[PDB]
Amino acid sequence: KPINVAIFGSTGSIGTNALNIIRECNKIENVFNVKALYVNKSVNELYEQAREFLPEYLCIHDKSVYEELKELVKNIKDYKPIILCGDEGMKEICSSNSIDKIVIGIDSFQGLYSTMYAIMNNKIVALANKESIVSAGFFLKKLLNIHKNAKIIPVDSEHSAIFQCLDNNKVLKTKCLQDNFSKINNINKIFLCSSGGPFQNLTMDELKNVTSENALKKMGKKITIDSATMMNKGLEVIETHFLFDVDYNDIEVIVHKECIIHSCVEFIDKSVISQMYYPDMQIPILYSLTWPDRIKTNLKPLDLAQVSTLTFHKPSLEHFPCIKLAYQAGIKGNFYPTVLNASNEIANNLFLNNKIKYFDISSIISQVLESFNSQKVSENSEDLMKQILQIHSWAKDKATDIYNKHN
Amino acid sequence: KPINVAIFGSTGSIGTNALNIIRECNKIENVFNVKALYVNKSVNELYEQAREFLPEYLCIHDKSVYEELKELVKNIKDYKPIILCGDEGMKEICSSNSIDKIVIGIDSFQGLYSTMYAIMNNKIVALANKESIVSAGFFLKKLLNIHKNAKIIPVDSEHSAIFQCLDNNKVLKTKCLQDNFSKINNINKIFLCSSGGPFQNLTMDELKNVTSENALKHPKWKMGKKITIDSATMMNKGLEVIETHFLFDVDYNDIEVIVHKECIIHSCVEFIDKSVISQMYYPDMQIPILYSLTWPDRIKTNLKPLDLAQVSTLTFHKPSLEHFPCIKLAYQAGIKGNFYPTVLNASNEIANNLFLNNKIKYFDISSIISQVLESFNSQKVSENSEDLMKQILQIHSWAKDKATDIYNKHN
Ligand SMILES: O=C(CC[C@@H](c1ccccc1)P(=O)(O)O)N(O)CCCCCc1ccccc1
Ligand SMILES: O=C(CC[C@@H](c1ccccc1)P(=O)(O)O)N(O)CCCCCc1ccccc1
Ligand SMILES: [Ca+2]
Ligand SMILES: [Ca+2]
Ligand SMILES: [Ca+2]
Ligand SMILES: [Mn+2]
Ligand SMILES: [Mn+2]
Repeated sequence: KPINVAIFGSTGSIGTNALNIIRECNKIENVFNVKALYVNKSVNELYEQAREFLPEYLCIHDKSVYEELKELVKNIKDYKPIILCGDEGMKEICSSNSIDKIVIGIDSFQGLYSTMYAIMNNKIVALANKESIVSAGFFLKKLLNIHKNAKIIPVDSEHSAIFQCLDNNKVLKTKCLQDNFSKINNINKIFLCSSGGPFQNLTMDELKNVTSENALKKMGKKITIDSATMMNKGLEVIETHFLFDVDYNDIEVIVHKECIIHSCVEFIDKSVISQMYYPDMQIPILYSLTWPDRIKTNLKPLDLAQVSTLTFHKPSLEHFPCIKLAYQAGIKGNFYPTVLNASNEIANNLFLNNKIKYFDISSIISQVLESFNSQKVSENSEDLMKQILQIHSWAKDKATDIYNKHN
Repeated sequence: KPINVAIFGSTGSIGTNALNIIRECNKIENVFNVKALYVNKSVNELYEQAREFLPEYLCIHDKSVYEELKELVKNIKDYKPIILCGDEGMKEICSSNSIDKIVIGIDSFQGLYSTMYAIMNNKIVALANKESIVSAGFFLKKLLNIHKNAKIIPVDSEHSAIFQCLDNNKVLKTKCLQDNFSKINNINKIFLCSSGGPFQNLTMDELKNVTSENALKHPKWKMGKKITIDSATMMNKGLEVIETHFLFDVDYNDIEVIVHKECIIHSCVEFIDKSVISQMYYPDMQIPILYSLTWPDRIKTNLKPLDLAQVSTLTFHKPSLEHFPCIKLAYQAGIKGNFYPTVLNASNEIANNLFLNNKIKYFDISSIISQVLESFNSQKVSENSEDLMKQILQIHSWAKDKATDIYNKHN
């Protein structure tokens, strides 16, 4: 019977890629029902998407465009959706028995809260939002132990790759973010592939003076800066640890400039399995919705002969010290990942806005990490989410204070 | 608790690699019990293996060294194995309730017959003998339909790779050589990787001149003579295309040969969503063998971890069919079906050996094979399993004789 889907952040990158692959797949046979759309504040696009997909639920976060939305939707003949607003609408969608799978394609607070409510409702959650895993991994783990039928399915491309390499007869004995995931799946080590970003050929003296322009000039600005500093991969290392329970000494970052091998899993016998395709978000999103099955697509087949050459090299931790900081934070454990994520949000934005230099990014983050003290990890879910929010806010303030002191 | 294993061809490449990985895996826990070792005629080597592993059963095919084996084994104290010979010995081993899984590391008739008996006794058959599959594919499918608990698990490195790339949640719902395997596993296409052999970069003028010594000498990877010649002509890959078809029920138009000269990626599967999964490692027989014996599980090894950064570069290209016409012949034979794969295999056996022995030139190999294929007239497929085996053997013998006759004439 159908796959019933809600998209949170439907006008974002994840959201439109999801709707694209759904639409295309549905042309081949009707497998997907788009039951709910949720957007922040693109009331117009949401209306356009509603025309096409006609979900039972519409929701917009911003109350200031709530009335407008309702007014635009009247124009659609033969259509009486449930139209909702804000956090309250979010919760209603997540509690709907008609929804099976929820795509989280929003970031930050909205991202963690929708994820939380989707888990509390025992749904399958297709999560792209790595910062929520890095920052609030312990909270997600606890929730997933309370809500036994909820599952997080990874959509971040490298993590999708890893997941796609597994035997689902073993996956089904566990789930992502569970202790012992790697043990049950016989995983030994992970090769986490990277584009390497724009600065792999730059000397230290060149990196000293690179600018945000040099990094941007195709994805969002924040992830683009993180790809430039390789803090994206550093966050993706922590994401791997949490999703798959792989030790940090068994995660290896490898620079694969062609971006065809998306990542690789070494099993305990030392056999390596990898997932490969053109650089792509459609397959990761689609697999999150079809797992543990696959369905036909009309995607272009990989032409391995035409690709011709694949290359792999080790990243320099001197040139990309954000990688080292991510490992350090993850190995220290506790809430150090929360602090890393929060301090990077500030340092990334400073650099983006030409306030600091490349090596200042890692300097600031390092100084924030050094000032944090491990805290007792709460057993209680509500207390734990509070600790994470408090630490997150502290680390942002601290990063800002270190910036302002030097400046 | 322990997996009880028989090894057919224990002193060949597959056999020696099997006992090496088994030994390592057995260091602490009793993971495997080596219950039976069989060889064709290497009686001295089998004795030495018997000393170490002390299997319940020993068997030599060559009855002329049966007495020598019994006399060597009397040297081993507090050991009273069952010592057998010939096809009767093969049959007794395959029939033993004390055996769970059988590694077939022997070729030609002994490979086919041991495979057959192993299936007829509902065993797990870890099959490295690709020629059995090419020659007797439909017969094996029929036997596997009769003996419902038997399984063929592939050991040929590329086929092991394909198998590993599949999702075992689907694999467990079917089995190799079963109709609908590719549908159940959501397979779209196979990239069947090849080393490309020693002659991959030769011009046509250069290639006309090659000899067996050129194929055999300073080889990157040292293997048996027959397979080394087939790697050189890429008939090995042609056989492996047919092997892929039969193991995985993949259509010939959905099997693509790719020359990957680094031999790290061992083969790839494209699923119906166009996602591709590959299996990679150093060139290696230990993981394929081990996985055939542990599937659907994996166990710890102390093999060297792949260092992808050190490998640094992986390359892919399409082989030239003008330079490697054996590939074309294999596809043609497979697509024709019937007993054309049997004929391809038998004629190649002859042509390979003529070239090995310096009696014909490189392009004469494919010429002879093609002439035998064109000579063969399709036959009604026997419905009875025993009739079908007898038909296969008749056609195999005919094709070898026809190849020899062609050589004799143009000579
Ligand atoms: O984390 C990421 C972005 C950062 C990593 C990266 C960058 C570039 C290619 C591959 C990977 P990084 O290794 O530099 O840190 N992904 O998961 C890539 C997803 C999108 C790739 C395809 C696509 C579709 C549309 C626009 C643009 C791209
Ligand atoms: O069919 C084959 C041999 C032919 C193919 C080949 C040749 C060379 C490397 C890889 C592949 P082909 O592509 O040229 O036809 N395999 O499956 C060989 C796999 C294990 C080779 C490594 C090894 C381990 C132990 C002893 C000796 C060697
Ligand atoms: Ca004798
Ligand atoms: Ca698998
Ligand atoms: Ca097809
Ligand atoms: Mn990513
Ligand atoms: Mn092979």
